[PDB]
Order: sequence, then structure tokens, then C-alpha cells
Amino acid sequence: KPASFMTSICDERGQELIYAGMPITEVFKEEMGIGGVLGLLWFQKRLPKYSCQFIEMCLMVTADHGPAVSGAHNTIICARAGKDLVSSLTSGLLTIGDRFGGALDAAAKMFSKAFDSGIIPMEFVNKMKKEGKLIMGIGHRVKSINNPDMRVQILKDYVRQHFPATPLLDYALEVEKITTSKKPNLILNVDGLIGVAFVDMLRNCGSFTREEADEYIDIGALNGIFVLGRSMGFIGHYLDQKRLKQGLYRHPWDDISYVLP
Amino acid sequence: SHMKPASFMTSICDERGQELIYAGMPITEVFKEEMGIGGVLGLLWFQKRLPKYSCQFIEMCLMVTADHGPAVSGAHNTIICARAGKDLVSSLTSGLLTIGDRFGGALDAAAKMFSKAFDSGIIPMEFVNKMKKEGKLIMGIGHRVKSINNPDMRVQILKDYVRQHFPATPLLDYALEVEKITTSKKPNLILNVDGLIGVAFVDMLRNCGSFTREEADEYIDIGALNGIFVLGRSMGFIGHYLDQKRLKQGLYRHPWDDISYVLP
Amino acid sequence: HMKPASFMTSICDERGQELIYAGMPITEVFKEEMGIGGVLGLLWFQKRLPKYSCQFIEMCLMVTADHGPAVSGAHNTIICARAGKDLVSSLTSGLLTIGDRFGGALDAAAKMFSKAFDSGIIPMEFVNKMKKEGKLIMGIGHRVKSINNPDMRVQILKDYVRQHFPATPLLDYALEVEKITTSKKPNLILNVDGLIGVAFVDMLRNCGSFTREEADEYIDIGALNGIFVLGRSMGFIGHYLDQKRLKQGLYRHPWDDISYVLP
Amino acid sequence: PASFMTSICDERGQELIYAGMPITEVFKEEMGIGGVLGLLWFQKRLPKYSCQFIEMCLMVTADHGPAVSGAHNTIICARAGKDLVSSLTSGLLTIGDRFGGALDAAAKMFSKAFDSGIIPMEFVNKMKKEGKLIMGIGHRVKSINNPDMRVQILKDYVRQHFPATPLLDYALEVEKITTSKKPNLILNVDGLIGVAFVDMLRNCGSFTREEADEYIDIGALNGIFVLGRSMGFIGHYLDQKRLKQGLYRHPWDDISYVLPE
Ligand SMILES: CC(C)(COP(=O)(O)OP(=O)(O)OC[C@H]1O[C@@H](n2cnc3c(N)ncnc32)[C@H](O)[C@@H]1OP(=O)(O)O)[C@@H](O)C(=O)NCCC(=O)NCCSC(=O)C[C@@](O)(CC(=O)O)C(=O)O
Ligand SMILES: CC(C)(COP(=O)(O)OP(=O)(O)OC[C@H]1O[C@@H](n2cnc3c(N)ncnc32)[C@H](O)[C@@H]1OP(=O)(O)O)[C@@H](O)C(=O)NCCC(=O)NCCSC(=O)C[C@@](O)(CC(=O)O)C(=O)O
Ligand SMILES: CC(C)(COP(=O)(O)OP(=O)(O)OC[C@H]1O[C@@H](n2cnc3c(N)ncnc32)[C@H](O)[C@@H]1OP(=O)(O)O)[C@@H](O)C(=O)NCCC(=O)NCCSC(=O)C[C@@](O)(CC(=O)O)C(=O)O
Repeated sequence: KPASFMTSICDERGQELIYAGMPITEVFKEEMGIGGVLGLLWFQKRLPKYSCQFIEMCLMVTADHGPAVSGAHNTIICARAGKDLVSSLTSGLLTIGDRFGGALDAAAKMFSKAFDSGIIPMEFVNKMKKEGKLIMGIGHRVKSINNPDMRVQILKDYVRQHFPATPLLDYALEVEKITTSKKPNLILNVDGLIGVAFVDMLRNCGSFTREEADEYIDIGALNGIFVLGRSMGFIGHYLDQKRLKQGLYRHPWDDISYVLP
Repeated sequence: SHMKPASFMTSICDERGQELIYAGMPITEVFKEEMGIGGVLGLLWFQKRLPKYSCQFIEMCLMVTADHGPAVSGAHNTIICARAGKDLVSSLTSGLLTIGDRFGGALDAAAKMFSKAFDSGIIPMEFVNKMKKEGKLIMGIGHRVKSINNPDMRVQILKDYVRQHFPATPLLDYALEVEKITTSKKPNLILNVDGLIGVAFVDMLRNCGSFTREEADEYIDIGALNGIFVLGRSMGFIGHYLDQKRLKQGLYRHPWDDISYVLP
Repeated sequence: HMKPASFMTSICDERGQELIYAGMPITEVFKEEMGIGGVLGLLWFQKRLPKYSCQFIEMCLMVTADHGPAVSGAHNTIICARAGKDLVSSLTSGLLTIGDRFGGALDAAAKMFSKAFDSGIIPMEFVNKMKKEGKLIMGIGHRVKSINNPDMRVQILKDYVRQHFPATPLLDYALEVEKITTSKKPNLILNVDGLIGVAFVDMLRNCGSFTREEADEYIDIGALNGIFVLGRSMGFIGHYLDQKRLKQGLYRHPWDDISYVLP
Repeated sequence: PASFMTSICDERGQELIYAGMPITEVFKEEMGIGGVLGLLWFQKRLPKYSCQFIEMCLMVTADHGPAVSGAHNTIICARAGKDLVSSLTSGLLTIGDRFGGALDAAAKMFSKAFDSGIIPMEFVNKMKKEGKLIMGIGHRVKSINNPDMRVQILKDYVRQHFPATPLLDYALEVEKITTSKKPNLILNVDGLIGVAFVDMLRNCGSFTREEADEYIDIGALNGIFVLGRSMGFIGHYLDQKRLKQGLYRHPWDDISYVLPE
């Protein structure tokens, strides 16, 4: 009778629930917060307090960015179609991972690879252009070296105050000085910031070996950060459409080009 | 060492043996007997070998519900998800999850509501007035763009087939009388495709001979009818996904000028 | 001409210099140390809530974060991850199990207990009447926790509410119901759905940011189920990552656990 | 400029149109479900035998029992009291890689070998040398003298009705080599459907090679499996409701908990 399931993160078979070896009462006695629970359940580690707080700040900063982005819009459409909360949320979450919400992960990987390989920022920039590859985590539809992004400033201020070192973030900022020298909209965007700061946390907070940090980036920890954070906003938009008593939506024919054979 | 009772029960398909079985029909007999997709649905959903005209009706329903353009909630969401770079299954399901009481999934409720009124003995006008006195939408009635001035050819095709092939259509007849009343008052309160398929399946299940009344009522109650639209329209949503990938449409973001922001 | 807008929105404005959550700029959200609980108060309830309320919301997300791999949603997420799928697919395969039976009884519990309380029915008459009809008490019952196997999640929440909330009439009523139901069936405890449900009603009704009608509306539109959905999303993502790190392979349910009864 | 563009269906007129054919003409021409799929997925009026082939694939893939990942997940949702769409979707979301992905995988692998100009014996050897299993080959029980009847049925139709089947021919030569090594290593139903579908696209007359390859690459065969198996998943949903099955919780005896200390 060899067990068909295997699990590492939570044991609810005893009288008191356990998260990664910490009884739930100790989680609260130690004031771990949501960020510390995430460290237990996603990484099976008791993270330092500043790392737990940084995780919570990432969830707060990614909670929403308005009703116009793909996933919020799809949730809103479901809500207006009279659907339940979970269906509507899911409809929006399913838009995430590539062009919407995927740049956190892509930036963490692309910057880590350049940094680890020893290529300097100017040569990384020149390489990616000669190769016609966009630098993930760089560029924004509206923000600029003159209209800075406040979410970037907030997270940047915090990690510099608490992290032992932020080498990948510093490298990414050297890239930004070069890219914005040319095009002022090629800033380090909020997705690139979270991505590189999260690598710096995993690599420098002391709870991970390099191999462990590399594995958690590879299996999608950062995808999870964006998904969990933005779920709060999408549920908010679901509730908002119901509070505003919004009826069924159908897209107007004027905004659609039909090109049949 | 002791025998553990099985935790799951299943009735529709057996893959354990020398050949696949659908509701007791071996797959070789399914094809020998020319059961087609409609007959396989009869086996897997209704546990019966249905008459040929019923199998053909099921296929007609899947064909007429296959798509209704990119503007409807589910197609719009599938398109947005494809344009966000997502895979076929994620994009399809993002659209399917819009299907419900307002878009696409009123077949269950329409069958139940019309059956109740019909079986209760109230006449069509009394049904319309009662729903109005309560605060209740007539499910299977109404459309955002189709109307008495813009008729739905899907409904016509289905009606035509049912009248030629079904042995009895009392609920469809009742529903058309209702539609006569609702469209006099408001021109887009037509019998929509959900309502037509809903009442036509009630007529089929009650009168085709393969079901007892108890069985027919149970299939309405557990939600079989909505599956017809879900399975049908899945072909269109997959089409939209493929279309958007071929067209290489980029990431969508809704325009701010179409949104009224009213924060506290 | 002025074409009217087709969408309305009230919770977040990203158009300006600085992101705004429900009228609070993101800089002030962090200066005021609102935390995740305060952001939820802003985005879901459109209010700046007191700190003890924000901390209670965070506690609810922490205590609902996971309850093992055996429950319906974690099971489905694990199986989807073992099928090689991506994080979002695997998470949502499990979230879609949340409803009346597993995880999503908070809406119904809050509505049913609020209705009983507001009507003046005493706990025993509430129990007998649901018993005399065929209606489950939402927020009562558990497959494995019981009077002999208590839920520490419930204990932690009750302790916090008792220390910080200004009033707890619905919780007190629900605990009276639990005494009655567990007298005859040891598994009919007040579960985490019912506890969070009734505690949230007590919070919304008495925190001072809502009229009774406004609080009742949030129950009616289904806000409280979101608390479990968002909370448990953290555990389901954890299960996905766990299965990927464990290199667990494709799952297929054993035939010996399935009774086939075809026509 | 219009924000949406679409090619497959026009519902703006009085009469609905599928890819240039009015719906009344779809029925007058007895296009069937296969012909509708040709219009909506490919914007082509496919030959009759191609349309019938498509319907046979949907029938053959409709279900394969309650134990596979997606059917199981749908069953769990149904036992949790959820609605049809939620329960169906929970199961569909398991599809694409280790479950339900072999039609696509086999189409691609065989097409790549064939287009390499490499002969079957060299393909088998290249794959052994690269450590790769051959997609669409192998079955747990059936054998060169105990055949899979789904393969027999579809193979017979294809060989009787397709004018040319070069990729199937190629795959049958691979199978003769692999069944010499192990009588178990048959072309399975996913391999058959995969290569036959490629043959249909490449040889039915309606597509250029570029178009055929594009439809494979963007997931047309994933679509065939999803649409086909959706019929069975809906069946399982209804079955669980009919059988009045209550909430499931997996037994602790079948679970190995390995938390940190
Ligand atoms: C973001 C954008 C599409 C913008 O493009 P743009 O449209 O302005 O410019 P393009 O027309 O593509 O090109 C202009 C010229 O600059 C060159 N150029 C552009 N980007 C370049 C680059 N990265 N590396 C090198 N060169 C570049 C290009 O090659 C051309 O050069 P050339 O013609 O040769 O002169 C683009 O940067 C991009 O893909 N970034 C990488 C992916 C990424 O990080 N995504 C996340 C962005 S944060 C986000 O998504 C969150 C959100 O925004 C969500 C919301 O609210 O919606 C929020 O706030 O939450
Ligand atoms: C479908 C729609 C939202 C349309 O409404 P409309 O928006 O135009 O009207 P509203 O502005 O909402 O209401 C104006 C006044 O009429 C009243 N009124 C409306 N419907 C009424 C009714 N049924 N019974 C009584 N009264 C009614 C209402 O109470 C209000 O009265 P009041 O406030 O008191 O002054 C609405 O009928 C509805 O929910 N139907 C029931 C659900 C149903 O059967 N859905 C399936 C149809 S689609 C489908 O399945 C697929 C599709 O065909 C879709 C596509 O192609 O688009 C495809 O193939 O994709
Ligand atoms: C939860 C369960 C299905 C368990 O039932 P059981 O299966 O053990 O009992 P059954 O065999 O169904 O019934 C035996 C006899 O008791 C009667 N009886 C049962 N419940 C009764 C009741 N509420 N009111 C009156 N009577 C009742 C029934 O009428 C029958 O009477 P009779 O046949 O006439 O002799 C059931 O209570 C139930 O639906 N509750 C309401 C929904 C609810 O609140 N769900 C949330 C709880 S989980 C959650 O949200 C998260 C979770 O904690 C999950 C985890 O950890 O697992 C986590 O964190 O993951």
C-alpha cells in the first residue's frame, strides 16, 4: 500500500494545524504575518521578519491596477454575466502568465542569467538589441524618467533599508540608466523591480542556498506572487460590479472588424 | 487485508476491458450502428440509445450553437485571453466561465420554468402576468440584439426540424404562445436559442419513448440541458482562439474613455 | 458627441501620477501601515478600516491558508500539477471546487445566522426548525474536526474577536447553536467557514464604517466567500510548488477504488 | 481603428454566417459537426471525408473513463456540489501536457522526422540516441496481434477514404520497427489521430504546407482532444449528480506527509 500522494507543506492530522513544522499557534505568537505564512507554505522556511514584510508589500503593490487590464476586464465581464465569485475570478486569473503578469518571472530569469554570466550592463543592453530581444522588466506604456512609478520607489526604498545586499537590483538599475538615456520610457517597471528584488531576497536573506533560490525561481514562485496579489483586486472588481448592479455586457459591433472569407 | 468499499461510483464508460464501452455499447458497435456524435452523447449523458431523429436533433443543436461572433461575453473573454498570450485550454475556459443565467446557460431554468407553468395548467397569458407580478425574468426569453425586427435563424431551423420529426411538441407550442405575448409588449422578448432548445429537449425527453417522466424530470433537474450549449459553443470559442493566434493580435487593454471611474 | 461610458468602476484608479486604492494614494497606504488587511478593506469594502479590523482580516487569510492535500481543492490542484500544467491552471482547477460543501459556506452561514438572530428566534428553535425541515446549517459540520478533535483555527479567531471587537452578538448566538448541534452529533462543530462568516458580520455591523443595510449588502453580494478563496489560494499555490519540487509524476486514480456499474 | 478583429462568424445580419456560409446553407449542404468545425476553426469548406474523419476523432476521444486526471477532477467538483461549467473547467485545466497532450506531441514529432528527410529506421535510432520516447507509440496492454480497436476503426476509414497518407505510412513503418523490438509498441490512438490529422491538413487540398504547419503549431490537435473529451467530462458531471455522490476527502492512509522537523 505505498502512498499515492506526497506532501511537504502542511499537516492537519494532529489536534493543532502545522505549517511546515510550525504549529499555527506559534505562527501567531511569533507574529509571522501573511508573508511568514507564505514562506512556510511555499518555501518551507522561517523567513526573517524583513523578508516577510517585503513579501506582504509585494502583495499590496500588485493587489490591483484598475479595471482595464486583461484579467480585471475578464472578471468584470463574468460578474456582469451574473456569475459567481470563483468563476469570475478564475476567468480573470486565466489571462495571467505571459503578456499580462508574466514579466515578473521573465525579468527575474533574464537579469539573473546576464548578471551570473558576467556580462556588464552596457554589453547586455547592446547584446539584446543586436539579437532583437526586448529586455523583460524594462519599458512602460506611460511611465518615464519624468513620470516615475511610485510602486517602484516604495519597494526600492524598502529593500535598500533592510536587505543585506541587492546586487541584482543594482545591476538592473545600471541597465535602466543606459536604456532611459536613449528612450525615456524604458524604465525599470514594477514587474522588473519585483522580479529582481525577489531574486535578491532569495539569494541574500540567508534562508536559501543558491541552488534552492534558483529552483524556486525556475518552478514559478514569482508567477505565484503576482497571481496571489492580483487575486485581491480581481475579487474587488467582482464585488464592485455587483454593488453597482451592472447588467450583461455585449461588445459593440462598431469596435469590431469582421474579415470573413 | 480487509476489503475496502470503493469510494467512487461510475456508470457511463468502461475503459478497463479489451475495448472501450460507452454506456454498455462497445465502441465497435457505436461505429457499426452509425451512432455519430449525437448518439455518443445520448449514451454518455443520458445512458440510452436514442432514436435517429433525436441523435440528429442533438447534432443540429451543437451546430446551431457553435458560434455567435466575438462580441458575446464568452467569446470576448476567450479572445482577450488568447491576445494575452495564453494557451488554448486557458483561453477556452476563460470564456466558458461566462456561461450562466444571462449568457448561454438559461436552458436549465427555461425548461424548468416553462414545464412548471405548463404542468400547472395556467395559460400562457397567466404565466406572463404571474412572472411580471413576481419580480422574475422569463428564462429563455429575451436577446440583446435579436428581436421581432431581427429574427434568429437558429430558432427557425430548430423549430422547423422539431415540427417535422418530433411525435409531440406541447411545451414548444406553449412557449411560442408565450413569445407571441411577450413580443407584443417588448420587441426583443423573443424565444431565444436557450429557450427553444430547453423546451424542445423537454418535449423530446418526455415523448421520445426512451425515458419515463421521472427520468426526464431528473435530467432537467441535474442540469443536462445547459451542457448542450456549453459543448456546442466550445467549438466557436476554440475557433476564436485559433483565429486570434493566426491574426497575431496583441495584448488587449480596455480604453479609459469607455470607463467611468467613481471612487470614494 | 459625448459617448457615455459602458463600464463603471469604484475601487482603484491607476490613471494618475500615483496609484489610488479606494481614494487612498498608494504612498499613504504604506505610510499609514495599512497592510494586506487594510488594502482588502479599501478594495473590497471601500473603507479605511481600524487597525484591529485590518489585523483580523489578515488573521483570517493566515488561518485559512492551507488545511492539507486531502481536501477537494488541494487534491485537484495537486493532480493538475502532476499532469504537468502551469501554476494558474493548477490553482484554478482547485479553486473551482470551492462552494457550498467545501470552503464556500461563509456567505450562506452569515446570511442564515444573521436571519435567525435578527428574527428573534432562540438557538434551539433555529436548530429544531432546520432539523424539522431538510436544511443543513451552513457553517456547521466537518469531515474530520469534532468536539474530540478541536479546530485551533476557530480557537485563535475567537480569542482575537473577544479581545478586540466592540460587539460579538452573532458569534455568541452561533456558539449557542454549536452547543446544541454538537450535543447530538460530535462532528457538528462551528467550522472555520461559520466562524469567519459570523465574525465578519459582527465586524461589519459594529466597526462603525457601515450602516446595517450596507453590511447586509456585502453579505448578499458574496464578499465573505472571497476571504476563504484568497486565503486558501496561498496553500494551493504552495501545493503546486511542492509537487513540482517533489517531481511527482502523472496521477491516475486506481480502478480498485472505483465501482463501475454501466447499463 | 477597430480594437477587435475576427474571421470566423458574422452575426450582424438577419441570418447568421459561419466563415462565409449562411447557416441555412450549412444545413442544406449537410455539412454536419465536422463541416462546421472546418468553417469555424480553419475557414475552409473541407471535403466530406475530412469532415467525417473529424467527427470520428471526436467520437473516439469522447471519454476514457473516470480515472484519468481530468475526469477525476471533474468528478471531485461535481461531488463538491459545483455547477456544470465549473466542474467541466476544473477537468479541462488538466489537459495539455502529460494528459491529453500526446495527439499534438505525436503530430509534431512525426512531422519533424518526416520533414527531416530521415527514414523510419534512422528516426527510431536518432530518438534512442537522444533518449526521447517516440510520441504516439506504445500501449500498456495491446499488441501487434491484440490491436486497439479505436486505432483499427480510424485507420480503416483513413486508408479507404484519404487519397494520400504519407505521414501515416511513415508512422506505420516506425511501428513495424518498434513492434519488432517489443510487440507492445504499437501506434496508439493518439499517434494515429495525430498523424492522420496532419495527413488530412497536408493532403485534403484546402491548405498550403505553411497553413497546415501553422494550425498544428498553434494547437488545432489540442483543440480536437479538448472538444472531444469535453463530452465525457460533462457525462461524468451528470453521472455523479445522478448517483447522488457527496463531498469527497482523500484518505490520510494514501498520503505521505514529509514536513520539515
Ligand atoms: C512595456 C512595453 C510593451 C512598452 O512598449 P512600447 O509600446 O512603449 O514600445 P514599442 O512600440 O514596442 O517600441 C518603442 C521602441 O523602444 C524599444 N523598446 C521597447 N521596450 C523595450 C525593451 N524592453 N527593451 C528594449 N527596447 C525596448 C522598441 O524596440 C522600439 O525601438 P525602435 O523602434 O528600435 O526605436 C515593452 O517595453 C515591453 O514589451 N517590455 C518588456 C516586457 C515587460 O517588461 N512588460 C511589463 C511592462 S509593466 C506592465 O505590464 C504592468 C502594467 O503596465 C500593467 C497595466 O497596467 O497594463 C502596470 O502598470 O501594472
Ligand atoms: C438576455 C437578456 C439579458 C437581454 O435583455 P436586454 O438587455 O435586452 O434587456 P434589459 O435592458 O436587461 O431589460 C429591459 C427590461 O426588459 C425586461 N426583460 C428583459 N428580459 C426579460 C425576460 N426574459 N423576461 C421578462 N422581462 C424581461 C427587464 O426586466 C427590464 O425591465 P424593467 O427593469 O422592469 O423596466 C435578458 O432578456 C435575460 O436575462 N433573459 C433571460 C436569460 C436568457 O434567456 N438568456 C439567454 C439569451 S443569450 C444566449 O443564450 C446566447 C446568445 O444568443 C447571446 C448573444 O448572441 O448575444 C449567443 O448565441 O451568444
Ligand atoms: C462539512 C460537511 C460536508 C461534513 O459532513 P459529513 O460528511 O461528515 O456528514 P454527512 O455524512 O454528510 O451527514 C451525517 C448526518 O449529519 C447531518 N449533518 C451534517 N452536516 C450538517 C449541518 N451542517 N447541519 C445539519 N445537519 C448536518 C446530515 O444531515 C446527516 O444526517 P442524517 O443522514 O439525516 O442522519 C457537512 O457538515 C456540511 O455540508 N456542512 C455545511 C457546509 C459547510 O459549512 N462546509 C464547510 C466545512 S469544510 C471547509 O469549509 C474547509 C475545510 O475545513 C475542509 C476540510 O478540512 O475538510 C478546510 O480548511 O479545508
